[PDB]
Amino acid sequence: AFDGTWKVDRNENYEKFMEKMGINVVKRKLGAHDNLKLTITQEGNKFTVKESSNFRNIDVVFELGVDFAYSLADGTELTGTWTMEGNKLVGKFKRVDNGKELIAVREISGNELIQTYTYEGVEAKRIFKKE
Ligand SMILES: CCCCCCCCCCCCCCCC(=O)O
Repeated sequence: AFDGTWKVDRNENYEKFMEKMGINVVKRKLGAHDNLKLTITQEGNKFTVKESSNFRNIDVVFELGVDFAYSLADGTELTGTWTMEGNKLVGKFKRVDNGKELIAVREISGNELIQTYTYEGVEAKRIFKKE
């Protein structure tokens, strides 16, 4: 369902979310203008995500329900899993530093991939368009 190449289109509440994550002024400004492009490839229960942005070009591989580690562009480490719940991909992660939970949702909406993030009562969204 998620295969393809998606480029960020719009953001809602994103700088606010980053602030709450405690990310510094500069990195927040840069983060908000990262030109994030995701190429997603699903092969059974295995997904490979090519994360391409102004920060880095990283390949992320994970299997549904198997815990993995991921580091954010500013170096903060998370551990968690992605699971399929019906048509959405639900990501439940914990910050390695303070043990607080980060929930991420990926859902498609005809031509658009919406990624919604929640942390400590703050919700933000990133919207991507199919290439
Ligand atoms: C400079 C820091 C940027 C701020 C980043 C905001 C938080 C993004 C959280 C993404 C968590 C899930 C990503 C896991 C990898 C994947 O499945 O694509």
